[PDB]
Amino acid sequence: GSSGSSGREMGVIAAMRDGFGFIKCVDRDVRMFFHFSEILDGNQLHIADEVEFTVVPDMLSAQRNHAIRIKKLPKGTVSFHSHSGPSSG
Repeated sequence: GSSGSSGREMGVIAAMRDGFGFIKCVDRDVRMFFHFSEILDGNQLHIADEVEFTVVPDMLSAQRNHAIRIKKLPKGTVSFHSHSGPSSG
């Protein structure tokens, strides 16, 4: 409760590689490379798990956007129609 942080985006996990993963935004068609350090929020993410992050273009690197303090959102808050890709493999 020190600084005010507004403007958070939600997305579904597209990958959880051993060490990292991806978060497909509902509005954007690109993943958001994240680290297994912001998930400290408390929640074992999983394939297709809604999450909330502030994200920022940074100040020093004046570039790249990373998701900080990753908090898994409950079922109900997020929701959006998505397509499926039926094809073994």
